[PDB]
Amino acid sequence: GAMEKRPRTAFSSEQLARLKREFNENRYLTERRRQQLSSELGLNEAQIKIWFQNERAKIKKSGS
Repeated sequence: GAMEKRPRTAFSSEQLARLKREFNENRYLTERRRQQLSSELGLNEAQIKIWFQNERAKIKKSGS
């Protein structure tokens, strides 16, 4: 069943582990950079763009 009562990312702990280390250093990406992560964890550009779009939108504090 494709229905769920909580938001949930269709990704692995092995695969979010290296994604966390690029999100912590820059909050965005460029076309030239998308293709590096896409070759190094085997995802499409659509999936990477969206992942970096919505990780911003969960984290509303960054100023102290």
